[PDB]
Amino acid sequence: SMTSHSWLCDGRLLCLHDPSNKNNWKIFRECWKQGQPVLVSGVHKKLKSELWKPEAFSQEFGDQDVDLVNCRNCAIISDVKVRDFWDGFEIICKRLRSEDGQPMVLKLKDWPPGEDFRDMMPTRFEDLMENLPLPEYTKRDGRLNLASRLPSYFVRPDLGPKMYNAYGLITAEDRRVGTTNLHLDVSDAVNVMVYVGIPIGEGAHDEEVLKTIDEGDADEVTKERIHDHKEKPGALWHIYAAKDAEKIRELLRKVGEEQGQENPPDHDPIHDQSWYLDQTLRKRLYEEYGVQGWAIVQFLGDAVFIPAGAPHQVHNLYSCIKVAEDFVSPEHVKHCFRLT
Ligand SMILES: C[C@H]1CC[C@@H](NCc2ccc3c(c2)OCO3)C1
Ligand SMILES: [Cl-]
Ligand SMILES: [Cl-]
Ligand SMILES: [Cl-]
Ligand SMILES: [Cl-]
Ligand SMILES: [Mn+2]
Repeated sequence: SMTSHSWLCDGRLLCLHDPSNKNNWKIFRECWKQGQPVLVSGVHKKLKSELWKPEAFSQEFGDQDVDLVNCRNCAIISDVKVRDFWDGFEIICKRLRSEDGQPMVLKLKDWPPGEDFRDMMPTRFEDLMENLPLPEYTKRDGRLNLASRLPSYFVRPDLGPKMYNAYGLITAEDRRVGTTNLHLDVSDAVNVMVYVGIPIGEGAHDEEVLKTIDEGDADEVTKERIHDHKEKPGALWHIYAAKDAEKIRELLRKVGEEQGQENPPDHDPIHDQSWYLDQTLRKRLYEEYGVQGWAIVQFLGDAVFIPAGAPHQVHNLYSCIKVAEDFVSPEHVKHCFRLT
């Protein structure tokens, strides 16, 4: 039967089922005030699917100049065409190759650039902004979004949204690499999965994805969404409460020192955006510092709500297109205030 919601992460994560239900705020605001992330499923059913295909981005924008990132080693591929990324999104035989002759796992950096999404793609902008869940929080002028209402004593978010496009990580060695490294944002965010590309050429890549979810600490109900309903899984997230950020900085200062890094005692390993917490580091955070997080598998059409101040990392299972909007809820405005 249709239901309003369910629970993931053994009851620690709210999952809302109807993205446009006018009563969602009643269930949402209790979890949100406690500093929890929230998942909302089904947003893809609200969107115009033809506006979110990799072949359309390549056809319309393919002659623009861009930089890419090699996810395996963080090398920058400078001043190539955006079609060189999009044409290898699902077809592995078309990807740019490293020296070793393997196809690369690539991220498209800062595209559309800065605040230009709305000017470059007005039809995409309308389709996303009219279908975001919890619209009193997430719309530019919603009643519970303080972004446009705050003085300069507060850090305000850039005009959005921002697009996040990257290939899926493939090998057993790739299990320890991030698509986006561990970082935090001083604003709240909603991140929507608008497209998942499961490739062909090295297609049959199914079983390394199951060992990644399992070792990723995903709950038993999340493992049912794969085997039972055959939904498309895009990305594995780990999110930590804002109150645990300093304990995570202490762990990463100790590990950087063990690995022979020579850092001052106050340097900030989260702001540096240089770490991905693999299975070894996640277990050390739990055992040695007492910190538990949320392991979240984002499927096609899932919207992840990330609280201001919460450290988070992202690992693409398959090729993903994500679109995110920043906002300033009243529950978390202390995180962007400039005076301590
Ligand atoms: C705009 C910047 C000025 C200081 C920074 N805010 C630090 C902060 C405040 C409150 C917290 C917290 C961290 O962790 C839990 O509660 C943001
Ligand atoms: Cl908080
Ligand atoms: Cl458009
Ligand atoms: Cl709302
Ligand atoms: Cl990163
Ligand atoms: Mn982020």
